[PDB]
Amino acid sequence: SGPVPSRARVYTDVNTHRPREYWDYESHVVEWGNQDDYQLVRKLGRGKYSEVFEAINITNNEKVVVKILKPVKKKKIKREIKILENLRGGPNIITLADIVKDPVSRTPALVFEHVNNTDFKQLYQTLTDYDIRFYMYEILKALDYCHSMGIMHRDVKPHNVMIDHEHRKLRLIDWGLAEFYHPGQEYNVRVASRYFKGPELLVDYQMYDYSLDMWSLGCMLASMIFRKEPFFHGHDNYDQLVRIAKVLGTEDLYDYIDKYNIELDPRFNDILGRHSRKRWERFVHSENQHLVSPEALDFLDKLLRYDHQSRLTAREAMEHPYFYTVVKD
Ligand SMILES: O=C(O)[C@@H]1O[C@@H](O[C@H]2[C@H](O)[C@@H](NS(=O)(=O)O)[C@@H](O[C@H]3[C@H](O)[C@@H](OS(=O)(=O)O)[C@H](O[C@H]4[C@H](O)[C@@H](NS(=O)(=O)O)[C@@H](O[C@H]5[C@H](O)[C@@H](OS(=O)(=O)O)[C@H](O)O[C@H]5C(=O)O)O[C@@H]4COS(=O)(=O)O)O[C@H]3C(=O)O)O[C@@H]2COS(=O)(=O)O)[C@H](OS(=O)(=O)O)[C@@H](O)[C@@H]1O
Ligand SMILES: O=C(O)c1cccnc1
Repeated sequence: SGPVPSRARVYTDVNTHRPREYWDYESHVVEWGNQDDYQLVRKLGRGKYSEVFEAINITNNEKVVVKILKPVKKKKIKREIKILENLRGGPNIITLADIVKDPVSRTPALVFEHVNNTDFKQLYQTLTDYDIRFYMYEILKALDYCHSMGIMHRDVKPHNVMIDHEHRKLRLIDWGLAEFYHPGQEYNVRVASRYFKGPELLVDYQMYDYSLDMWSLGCMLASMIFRKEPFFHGHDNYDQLVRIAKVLGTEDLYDYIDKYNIELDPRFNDILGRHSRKRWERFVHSENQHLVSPEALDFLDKLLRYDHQSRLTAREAMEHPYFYTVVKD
């Protein structure tokens, strides 16, 4: 009767072995810093849930970024704080330096280590082959770390990667959609940005895991090596699945639906069509061919798979031959 369950194949039980305090973010007691330490310099942007400012720590003259959380569903604030505290110090994870109560909004303001207000979307269509491999490896360090800590990011996309290209440093940011992975839990499918949403989300399969982030990463990789922004260019969440099926084929999609006993939304019957998988060479052309190698195509092929259980994990991805040419350390 209805969809059958799924588990992560790695890091399945990390939260079950933790003290309740690790993952029970609703019970977390925020420790507050001194709002007087920070002076706002200029507004950088405004999300659905926050406003972000360049700021200065007056106590040491060091630049920081301040993210003032909007009203929001209040539970989501403690979730982001606890995740950021749990991950602090991990490889390529943005560092939460402080949490203060903003005097004007009267809401929490997260103070982050300074990063150059340059996100990966500004650079990722201009990198050399070597730099694509280098920065993909850096992103994978962050994803394996958070997955190993029981956390899925759920919003991997170029705007959530901050890059200091002069210093060859990268940080994975915006943990406001991240969640703790609990085996057998059903999650909200209204996560990730349209072009980066995994098939599990698009077919309304709720028992997903860390492997969602590996699909999103694959969408970023495909966009970079093929110079196609985005790779899967859906006009809405339904057409998004059709765009995927035009590349990966409908037979493997129906096999995925069949395996997890998913009831596909009947609105797909008139739009999905019948498609065969395309060989990845179809996307290679004179402008992108210097970014494509057998290793890049084999790696991408193992990320962009309908069945979330079949995708490479972050650690398996770091083992791939695509990264043999990247200098380690
Ligand atoms: O100039 C640019 O830089 C732009 O870059 C790319 O767009 C990025 C946005 O700039 C960025 N905005 S943010 O202010 O920095 O955060 C961010 O967009 C996300 C925002 O939340 C929002 O974008 S907005 O322009 O600020 O309005 C938009 O949110 C969508 C949700 O994704 C969508 N969720 S769903 O799962 O598809 O259903 C839905 O939310 C509705 C839903 O019912 C409920 O939300 S929930 O959280 O899923 O539960 C809730 O009820 O709210 C609903 C709602 O608000 O409508 O729709 C909203 C609204 O979207 S829309 O109607 O304006 O289309 O998209 C978010 C997102 O992550 O996409 O990030 C994007 C992407 O960054 S990137 O992938 O790195 O590029 C764009 O460039 S490109 O994508 O064309 O290549 C472009 O907009 C621009 O070029
Ligand atoms: O995590 C965030 O939302 C963030 C972190 C650093 C810079 N800007 C945003």
